[PDB]
Amino acid sequence: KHNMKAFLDELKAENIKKFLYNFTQIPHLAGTEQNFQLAKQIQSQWKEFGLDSVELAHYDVLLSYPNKTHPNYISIINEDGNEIFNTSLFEPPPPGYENVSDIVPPFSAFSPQGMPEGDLVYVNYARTEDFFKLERDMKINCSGKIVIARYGKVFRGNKVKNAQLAGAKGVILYSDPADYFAPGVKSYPDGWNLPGGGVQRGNILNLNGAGDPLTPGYPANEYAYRRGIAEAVGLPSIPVHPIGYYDAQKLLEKMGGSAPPDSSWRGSLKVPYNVGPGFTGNFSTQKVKMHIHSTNEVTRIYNVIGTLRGAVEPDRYVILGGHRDSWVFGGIDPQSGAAVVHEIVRSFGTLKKEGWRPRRTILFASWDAEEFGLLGSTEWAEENSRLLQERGVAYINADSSIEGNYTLRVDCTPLMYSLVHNLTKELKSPDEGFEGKSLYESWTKKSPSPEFSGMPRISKLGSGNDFEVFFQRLGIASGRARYTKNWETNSGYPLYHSVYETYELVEKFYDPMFKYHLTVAQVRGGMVFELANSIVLPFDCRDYAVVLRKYADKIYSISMKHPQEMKTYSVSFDSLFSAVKNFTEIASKFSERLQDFSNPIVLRMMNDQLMFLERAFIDPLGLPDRPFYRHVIYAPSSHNKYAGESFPGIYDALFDIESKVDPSKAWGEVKRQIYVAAFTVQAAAETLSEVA
Amino acid sequence: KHNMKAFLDELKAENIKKFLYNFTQIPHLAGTEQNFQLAKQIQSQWKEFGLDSVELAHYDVLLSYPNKTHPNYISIINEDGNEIFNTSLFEPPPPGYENVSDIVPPFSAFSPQGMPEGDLVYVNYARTEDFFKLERDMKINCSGKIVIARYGKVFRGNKVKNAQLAGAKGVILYSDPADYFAPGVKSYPDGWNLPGGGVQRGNILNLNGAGDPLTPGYPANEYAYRRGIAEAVGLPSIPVHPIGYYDAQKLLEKMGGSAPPDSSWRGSLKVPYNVGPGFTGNFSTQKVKMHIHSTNEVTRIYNVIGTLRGAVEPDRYVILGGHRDSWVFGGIDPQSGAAVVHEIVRSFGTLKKEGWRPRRTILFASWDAEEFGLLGSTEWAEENSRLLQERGVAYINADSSIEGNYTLRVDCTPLMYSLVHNLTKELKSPDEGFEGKSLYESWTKKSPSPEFSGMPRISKLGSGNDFEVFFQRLGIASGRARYTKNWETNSGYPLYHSVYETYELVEKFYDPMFKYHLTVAQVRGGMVFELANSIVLPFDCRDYAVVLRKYADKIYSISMKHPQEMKTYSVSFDSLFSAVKNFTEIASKFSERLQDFSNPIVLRMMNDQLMFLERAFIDPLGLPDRPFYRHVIYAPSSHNKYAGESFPGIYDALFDIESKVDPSKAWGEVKRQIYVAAFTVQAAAETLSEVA
Ligand SMILES: *[C@@H]1O[C@H](CO)[C@@H](O[C@@H]2O[C@H](CO)[C@@H](O[C@@H]3O[C@H](CO)[C@@H](O)[C@H](O[C@H]4O[C@H](CO)[C@@H](O)[C@H](O)[C@@H]4O)[C@@H]3O)[C@H](O)[C@H]2NC(C)=O)[C@H](O)[C@H]1NC(C)=O
Ligand SMILES: *[C@@H]1O[C@H](CO)[C@@H](O[C@@H]2O[C@H](CO)[C@@H](O[C@@H]3O[C@H](CO)[C@@H](O)[C@H](O[C@H]4O[C@H](CO)[C@@H](O)[C@H](O)[C@@H]4O)[C@@H]3O)[C@H](O)[C@H]2NC(C)=O)[C@H](O)[C@H]1NC(C)=O
Ligand SMILES: *[C@@H]1O[C@H](CO)[C@@H](O[C@@H]2O[C@H](CO)[C@@H](O)[C@H](O)[C@H]2NC(C)=O)[C@H](O)[C@H]1NC(C)=O
Ligand SMILES: *[C@@H]1O[C@H](CO)[C@@H](O[C@@H]2O[C@H](CO)[C@@H](O)[C@H](O)[C@H]2NC(C)=O)[C@H](O)[C@H]1NC(C)=O
Ligand SMILES: *[C@@H]1O[C@H](CO)[C@@H](O[C@@H]2O[C@H](CO)[C@@H](O)[C@H](O)[C@H]2NC(C)=O)[C@H](O)[C@H]1NC(C)=O
Ligand SMILES: *[C@@H]1O[C@H](CO)[C@@H](O[C@@H]2O[C@H](CO)[C@@H](O)[C@H](O)[C@H]2NC(C)=O)[C@H](O)[C@H]1NC(C)=O
Ligand SMILES: *[C@@H]1O[C@H](CO)[C@@H](O[C@@H]2O[C@H](CO)[C@@H](O)[C@H](O)[C@H]2NC(C)=O)[C@H](O)[C@H]1NC(C)=O
Ligand SMILES: *[C@@H]1O[C@H](CO)[C@@H](O[C@@H]2O[C@H](CO)[C@@H](O)[C@H](O)[C@H]2NC(C)=O)[C@H](O)[C@H]1NC(C)=O
Ligand SMILES: O=C(O)CC[C@H](NP(=O)(O)OC[C@H](NC(=O)c1ccccc1)C(=O)O)C(=O)O
Ligand SMILES: O=C(O)CC[C@H](NP(=O)(O)OC[C@H](NC(=O)c1ccccc1)C(=O)O)C(=O)O
Ligand SMILES: *[C@@H]1O[C@H](CO)[C@@H](O)[C@H](O)[C@H]1NC(C)=O
Ligand SMILES: *[C@@H]1O[C@H](CO)[C@@H](O)[C@H](O)[C@H]1NC(C)=O
Ligand SMILES: *[C@@H]1O[C@H](CO)[C@@H](O)[C@H](O)[C@H]1NC(C)=O
Ligand SMILES: *[C@@H]1O[C@H](CO)[C@@H](O)[C@H](O)[C@H]1NC(C)=O
Ligand SMILES: *[C@@H]1O[C@H](CO)[C@@H](O)[C@H](O)[C@H]1NC(C)=O
Ligand SMILES: *[C@@H]1O[C@H](CO)[C@@H](O)[C@H](O)[C@H]1NC(C)=O
Ligand SMILES: [Ca+2]
Ligand SMILES: [Ca+2]
Ligand SMILES: [Cl-]
Ligand SMILES: [Cl-]
Ligand SMILES: [Zn+2]
Ligand SMILES: [Zn+2]
Ligand SMILES: [Zn+2]
Ligand SMILES: [Zn+2]
Repeated sequence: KHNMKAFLDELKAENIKKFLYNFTQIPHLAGTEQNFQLAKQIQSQWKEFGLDSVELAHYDVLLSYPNKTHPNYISIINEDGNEIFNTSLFEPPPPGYENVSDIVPPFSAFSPQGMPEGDLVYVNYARTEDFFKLERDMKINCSGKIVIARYGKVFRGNKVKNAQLAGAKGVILYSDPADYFAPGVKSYPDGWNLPGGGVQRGNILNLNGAGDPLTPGYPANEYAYRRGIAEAVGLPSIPVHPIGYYDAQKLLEKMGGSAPPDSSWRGSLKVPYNVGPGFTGNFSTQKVKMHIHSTNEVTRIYNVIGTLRGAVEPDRYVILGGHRDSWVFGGIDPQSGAAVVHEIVRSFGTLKKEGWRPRRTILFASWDAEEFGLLGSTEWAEENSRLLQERGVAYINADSSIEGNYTLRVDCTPLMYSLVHNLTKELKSPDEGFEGKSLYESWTKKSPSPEFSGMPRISKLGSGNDFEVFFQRLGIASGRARYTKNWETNSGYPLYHSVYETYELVEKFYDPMFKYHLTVAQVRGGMVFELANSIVLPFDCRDYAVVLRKYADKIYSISMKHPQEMKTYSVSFDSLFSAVKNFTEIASKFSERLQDFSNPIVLRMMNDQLMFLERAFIDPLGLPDRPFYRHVIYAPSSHNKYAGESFPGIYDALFDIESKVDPSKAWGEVKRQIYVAAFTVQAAAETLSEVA
Repeated sequence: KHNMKAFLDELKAENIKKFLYNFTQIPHLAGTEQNFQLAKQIQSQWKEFGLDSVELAHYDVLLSYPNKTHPNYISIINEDGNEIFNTSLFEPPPPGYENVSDIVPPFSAFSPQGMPEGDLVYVNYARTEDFFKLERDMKINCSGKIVIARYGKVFRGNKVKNAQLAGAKGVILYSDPADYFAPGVKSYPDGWNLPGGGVQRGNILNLNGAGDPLTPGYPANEYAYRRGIAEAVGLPSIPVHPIGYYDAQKLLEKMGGSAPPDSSWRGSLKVPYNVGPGFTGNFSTQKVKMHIHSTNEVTRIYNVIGTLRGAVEPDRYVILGGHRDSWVFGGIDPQSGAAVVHEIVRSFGTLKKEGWRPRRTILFASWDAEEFGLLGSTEWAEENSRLLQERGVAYINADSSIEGNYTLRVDCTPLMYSLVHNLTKELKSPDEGFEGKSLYESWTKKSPSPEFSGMPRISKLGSGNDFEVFFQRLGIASGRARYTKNWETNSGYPLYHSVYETYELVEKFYDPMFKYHLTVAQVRGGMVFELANSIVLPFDCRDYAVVLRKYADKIYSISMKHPQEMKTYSVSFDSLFSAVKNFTEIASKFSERLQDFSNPIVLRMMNDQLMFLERAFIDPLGLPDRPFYRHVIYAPSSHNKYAGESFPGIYDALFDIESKVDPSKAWGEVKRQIYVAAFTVQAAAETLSEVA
C-alpha cells in the first residue's frame, strides 16, 4: 500500500547523514562557482530520484562581497594617526580545514564603503527601546558617533536601521559571551560554544519583502530594467562590520562617559559596559576607525525547481522549499535542512517509481541567495506570482532542521494547527525518556501552550526566511518545523554563520544518530504528504477564528493604555470585534457543511474556499510604506524582522503614540487601521459563506 | 427545450417599452428618495420574476448638489460691478413636464464653491493638444483667466484637469451646435436635436478608478474611516458650470484678442471664436463672473443585487450590471439599458420557473450613483473584491441600449470577440433593407473592421461606465453592446444629460417599435446566456495574441518617431515582441488541448485557465500614479477617460517625450515600462502552459 506510512518508513537517518556530509565539505556562498556546481548536482540527483521535471531558474541580482586584495578591519587609532590595535582579518579555521580555500572572511553584506573615524557609543542590542533609553532617558546623542552593538534579540538589519536613524556614522556588531556562550559548555572544536575569534556573518538590508534591491515587483531576468544604486531598496547608508568577543573586549575595555543604565545592558565580558561616548581619561584622544571596502555586484544565482505532477489536481501546488547557499560550510544553516529535503524527494520518488502519484502537484525548491535577503525565493515568486496565487495550496519551509536537541518548534498559519497536532500524534518521539511515546506527547510536555492545557506551543510566522514572499506577500498558507533548545535554561545557536558551523559540529554535538533530523523529515514530509494527498484540504478555518479573537483582545488592550485619547477621538474597536464574531459564526457553519457533503464540484468549491481563505487576508494596497507586506493579520515586526506581529497595521499606528506631536492625526490613523482590519476580517469570513 | 433559443424568444419589445415608460416618469437622481423607491420596486419585481435572492447593498458616499435657495449662474459684469447679462437658472421644461418637481438645474457635480471674476479665454475642446496650441504656439497664458470650452471629443473631467493645470481660475462648459445639432433635424420636441436652452449636466471628477472620493480601496460602509475633504480623491480645485448655446453666444460674441488659429477651433455659432484673453475694444472693461454654491454631501446610495444560483458551478459568476440613477428622466441614459436588463431578468426567471438553472451563477445588478463617478459599482466591487477575483467569469455592462438607430456597437476584451461574432450570426438584423439577414451581416456591412475583410469593427474598452472596476482594476473579462449612429455622416447623442432626454424622445425619434432595444437585449442576454451555460467558457485566447501584436506594432511605431534617442539610450522593443511571439505559440497549443480533451477536472482546470487569463494582465502595483488602473494592456487614456489606450504604461512614458528636460530619465522610464509590459505578457502566456 502507498499511504503516508509507506512514505514515512522510506525516510532514513543514515541517508540524511550522508547528504549532510556531501553538502558541507566546501563553502557554497551565493553567486560562486561552487554553489552553481552544487545546484547542478541537486538537479541531476532529483531527476535520478524520479521527479517529472527538474529545472534551474536563474536571476541576476545584487550581491555583496569583500575585496580579496583590500581587507575589511577596524582599528583603534592614536592622536598621531597610528593604528595601535587591529581587529582580525579572518576566523582561525577549525581542525582539518586550515587549508580550505574560498572561506569568505567575516563581513556585513551590503555595507557601503568608507573609513569613518570617531568616538564609540555602546548601544546594547541596538533595539528601538535601547535607542529610546539612550536619547530620551540618558540624553546621549549618537549623531556622528560610531556605535557598537551586541548581536542578539532582533534581526541585525533592524539594528543598523535604528543606528542610522540615530545619526551614527558607522556600526560595529559583536557576539557577546552572554548571548553566544552557554555556561559549562566548551568552545568549538571541543563543544558547541562560540570561541573568542568566531564571528557571525550576515546581511544588514531592510528590504521589507522587496527581494533583489534593484528590481522590486518584477523578476531579475535577462531584460529586467534595474534601479540605479541610489534608488535601490533597503541598503544601509553607513559602514558596518562584525567582530568576535576577543576583539570586542579590546574596543570596550577603554570606554568612558556614562555607566550602563542597569544590569540588562551588561554582557559577560570583564568590562564596565560604559555607554560612552568615547574612552576614559588617559585614552580620550584615541578614536575608532573602520576600513570597509566591500563591493555590491550584480551576480547570477540559481534555484533548482523539481516537479512531481499530481494525478487528480495537477493545477494545485504544494511547495516544499529551503535554501542551499551558505555563508561558509552551512553545517546547520541550511544544509541540515537541505539534506532533509533531499531525503524527502528521494522517498516521494521511490513511491512514484512504483506507480504512485500524489493527488496534487508537489514542487520542491532549492533556493539560492537566501542569505543575501531571500533573493532566490522572492525573484522566482515574482516571476510566477499569477500561478502561485491562483494555484498555491501551501508552502512548507525547510531551512535548518536543528538548532538544539530538546524539543520540536513549529511556526505556521492557524490553518495548519490541526494538521500539525494530528500528524505529531502519529509520529514516534525521538527524545530520551519518551521511548514508545508520540512526538505530540514529548513536545506538549516540553513546550506547553501558554493558553491551553494538554496542547503544545505553536508560534506565528515572523520572517527572515524563504516563506516570506509566499505568506506575507502572496497569502499562501505557510509553515515550518525544526528541533530546538530549551529556552528556559539557555539567541539561536552559538556558532551561527561562523566558519565553525560544520558537519562535525552536527555529528559530534547536536545529533550523532541523526534521529532529530529524521523526526524533522517526518514532520515536514508528512505535512507535505497530507497537503498534497488528502481529499479535503487539511485546513481548519475554526482555528483562525480562535486566534483572531486573541489578537483582537491583544490590540484592544494596547490601545486601552490611552483611555483619555480613546474618549477624545472616539476610538472604537467595536467593528473589529464584530468582524471576528462574524468570522467565528461563518467558519463554524462552513465546517458543518464541510463535514456533511464524490460530488467533486462541491468538494473542489469547498477546497477552493479553503485554499483562498489565507489569500483573503491580503490587502492589494499593502501596509503603510511596506507595499510587499500585504497580509493584514500578520507582518514581520517593524522593530525585528524575525518576530511576527499580529494586526501589524494597528500595532504600528499605536506604537509610541504618546510621543507623536499631532495626536489628532495619529489617532485618526489608528482608527483607519481598525477599519481596514475589521473590513479584511469580514471580507475573509464572507469567502466561507455559501457561494450563491 | 431550455436552450438559448428559448431564452431569446421570451424577450419582448413591448415589455421593454412598458418598462422604459415606467422608469422615466420622474427624475431618479442618485441619493434622492425617488431613486431609493425605484430601487425597492426593482428589488420586488426581480423577486417576483423568480431570482433566488435579491438584496439592496447600500453605501454612504460623497455626492454633490446645487443649493436650492442660492442658485448657480454666470454673469457678464460691467466696471461698476453691475451684472448686465445672466445665464439661465434652469432649462425650459419639455411639453407636459412643466409641472414636474425635483428636476435638478444644470450644474457640474463636485465643483467647489466660489465667485471668481475675470477675463475669458476660449480653449476649444480643452484637450491636451488645445492647451499645447495656446501655450506653446500662440503664447497665450491661461493663468488667472476664466476658460470657456466646448463639450465634445473627451471626457469633461479631463477638460477641467487640463484647465486647472494651465492655471485657470474657473471653467465654463457649453454645448456648441457644431457638436450637438445635426444638420436638417429639428430641436426637441420636434426632433432629436439640442435646443439653445438645453444643457448637459455631468460630474467633473478625475477619480482614476478610485470610486467614492473619501474611501479609496475600501467600501464606504457604516464604520468606514473617511478622508477629510482636502485629501479626497479627484475633486476639482476651481469652479465649473455648464451652459447652452443661447447663453454661450452671449459670452463668446464679444471676445477679442487673438483670432482662432484655424478652422478646427470654430464651431457653428455666428461669432468669431477669438481666443482672447478678454473682450474687444468697447467692452474691454467688462469681465465674466461665476457664482457657484453647490455642496458636497455624504449621502446613502443603493445597489440592487439579484442572484440566480448555478446548477453545476455556483461558485462561478457571470455578471450583468447597469446603472439606475439618472441626471433627470434618463430616457436614454440609463433607463433604455435598465429596461433591457429588466426584460432579461424576466426571461431568465421564466425558464427558472419551469425548472431550468444556468450552469454558473448569474448576478444581476442595478447600480446607483454611476453619474457621480461609478460610485455604486466601485464600492460594491471593493466590498466583494476577493469573491470577484477568484470567482468572476465575466461582466457584461448594460447602460444606454441606443444612441442612434444605424448599427451595432461592441467594445469588449479580445476574449469575447469569437463569442460576439458567433452570437450575432444567429440573431436577425432589425435594419431596414436587411430583413431575413443576420445581425452579423448588417453590422459587418455598416461598420467594417479596419483590418479584416468580412468582419465587423469591435473596439477596445475605454472607461466612463460601470465596467471600469471589474475590467481595469480586477481583471475580469468585460464587454458592452448598444445600437449607435453612422459616425461617417454625423459626439454621443445631442440630448445627452439634458431635461429633454425623455421617454418621448426614444418612442418618437429613436426606436418607435422597440426593435433596436430588442436586438440589444438579445445581444446582451445572449452573451450572458453563453457565458453562464457553455460547458467550456466561450473565450478564445488566440484573439488576444492577434491584438497584442497589433498593439506592440503600434507602440513601437510611436517610439520610432525618435530614432536618435532610441540609439542613444539603447531602447529596444525586442523583449515585448518576444513575449507576444511566445503568447501566440502558447495560446495556439492551449487551444489544441482545449479542442482535444466528461473529465470534469481537466475541463475545470482548463475553464480556470480561461477565466484567469484576463486576470493575468493585472499588475498589483498598478500604473504610475494610478494605483486602481492595474491592467497592463488597457487603461483609460490619461487625456480622455472615455477612450481606451493600449500598453498605457509605455504610451504615457512616450507621450510628449521631446518636451522633457531630462531625456535620460524620460527614456529610462520608457525602458522600464517596456520591461513591465514584456514581463506581464510572458507571465499571462505562461498561465496557459501545461500546469505541471
Ligand atoms: C457582522 O454581521 C452582521 C450581520 O449578521 C452585520 O450586521 C449588519 O450591520 C450593519 C452595520 O451596522 C447594518 O446596517 C444597517 O442597515 C440598515 C438597513 O438594513 C440601515 O437602516 C442602518 O442605517 C441606519 O442606522 C445607522 C446606525 O445607527 C445610522 O448610522 C444610519 O444613518 C441609518 O439611520 C444600518 O446601515 C446591517 O443591517 C447589518 N446587517 C444585517 C443585520 O443583516 C455586521 O455589519 C457584520 N460586521 C462587520 C464588521 O461587517
Ligand atoms: C520567449 O520564450 C523563450 C523560450 O522558448 C524564452 O527564451 C529564453 O530566453 C532567455 C533570455 O534570453 C534565455 O536565457 C539564457 O539562458 C542561458 C541558460 O539556459 C544563459 O546562459 C544565457 O545567459 C548568457 O548569455 C546572455 C545573453 O547574451 C548573457 O547576458 C549572460 O551574461 C550569459 O552569458 C541566458 O540567460 C533562455 O535560455 C531561453 N529559454 C529557452 C530557450 O528555453 C524567452 O525568454 C521568452 N521571452 C520572454 C520575453 O520571456
Ligand atoms: C557528493 O555526492 C555527489 C553525488 O554522488 C558526488 O558527485 C559525483 O561524483 C562522482 C565521482 O566524482 C561522479 O562520477 C559523478 O558524476 C558525480 N555525480 C553527480 C554530480 O551527480 C560528489 O562527488 C559528492 N561530493 C563530495 C564533496 O563528497
Ligand atoms: C594595523 O594595520 C595597519 C595596516 O596594515 C598597520 O599600519 C601600517 O603599517 C605599515 C608597515 O608598518 C605602514 O607602512 C603603513 O603605512 C601602515 N598603514 C596605516 C593605515 O597606518 C598597523 O601597524 C597595524 N597595527 C598593529 C598594532 O598591528
Ligand atoms: C484531526 O483529527 C481529528 C480527529 O480524528 C479530525 O476531526 C474529526 O474529523 C472527522 C471527519 O470529518 C469528524 O467526523 C469527527 O467528528 C472529527 N472529530 C473531532 C472534531 O473531534 C480532524 O478533522 C483532523 N484535522 C485535520 C485532518 O486537519
Ligand atoms: C411602475 O410599475 C410598478 C410595478 O407595477 C408600479 O408600482 C406598483 O404600483 C401599484 C399601484 O400603485 C401598487 O399596488 C404596487 O404595490 C406597486 N408595485 C411595486 C412597487 O412593486 C408603479 O406604479 C409604476 N410607476 C409608474 C410611474 O408608472
Ligand atoms: C442678474 O442677476 C442678479 C442677481 O439677482 C441681478 O442683480 C441684482 O438685482 C437686485 C434687484 O435689482 C439687486 O437688489 C441686487 O443687489 C443685485 N445683485 C447683484 C449681485 O448684482 C441682475 O440685475 C441680473 N441682471 C440682469 C441683466 O438680469
Ligand atoms: C464560434 O463558432 C466556431 C464555428 O463553429 C467555433 O469553432 C469551431 O469549434 C469546434 C468545437 O471545438 C471545432 O471542432 C471547429 O474546428 C471550430 N471551427 C473553426 C475554428 O472554424 C468556435 O469555437 C466558436 N467560438 C466560441 C464558441 O467562442
Ligand atoms: O535577509 C533575511 O531576511 C534573512 C537572511 C538570513 N536567514 P537565516 O540565517 O537562514 O535564518 C535565520 C532565521 N532566524 C530565525 O528564525 C529567528 C527567529 C526568532 C529569533 C531569532 C532568529 C532562521 O533560523 O530560520 C539571516 O537571518 O541572516
Ligand atoms: O464618472 C464617470 O466615469 C462617467 C459618468 C457618466 N457615464 P455615462 O454618462 O452614463 O455614460 C457615458 C459613456 N460615454 C461613452 O461611452 C463615450 C465613448 C466614446 C466617446 C464619447 C463617449 C456612455 O455613453 O456609456 C459620464 O460620462 O458623465
Ligand atoms: C579591490 O582592491 C584593489 C587593491 O587595492 C583595487 O585595485 C580594486 O579596485 C578593488 N576592487 C574593487 C573595488 O572591486
Ligand atoms: C546631536 O548632535 C548634533 C551636533 O553635532 C546636532 O546637530 C543634533 O541636533 C543633536 N541632536 C540632539 C537631539 O541633541
Ligand atoms: C544534547 O542534549 C544533551 C542532554 O540534554 C545536552 O547536555 C547537550 O547540551 C545537547 N546538545 C546541544 C548542542 O544542545
Ligand atoms: C444654501 O443657501 C442658503 C441661502 O442663502 C444658505 O442659508 C444655506 O446655508 C445654504 N446651504 C448650504 C450651504 O448647504
Ligand atoms: C502666466 O501668468 C502669470 C502672471 O500673472 C505668471 O505668474 C506665469 O508664470 C505665466 N506663465 C507663463 C508661461 O508665461
Ligand atoms: C432613425 O433612422 C432614420 C433613417 O436613416 C434617420 O433618418 C433618423 O435620423 C434616425 N433617428 C435617429 C434618432 O438617429
Ligand atoms: Ca525582483
Ligand atoms: Ca471606497
Ligand atoms: Cl525552516
Ligand atoms: Cl453599456
Ligand atoms: Zn538559512
Ligand atoms: Zn543564515
Ligand atoms: Zn449612463
Ligand atoms: Zn450619463
